[PDB]
Amino acid sequence: TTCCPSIVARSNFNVCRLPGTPEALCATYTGCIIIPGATCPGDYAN
Repeated sequence: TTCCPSIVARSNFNVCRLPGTPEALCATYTGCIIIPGATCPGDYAN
């Protein structure tokens, strides 16, 4: 599951993913994170 720290970060995440870039690369490039669970925390609420 991915979790993002803000709106901007999620929007940029989603653009990063359009060409098929691995989630892990899009995470370091945006500040979003990948977790094994399904419940994103309150500081990664977007």
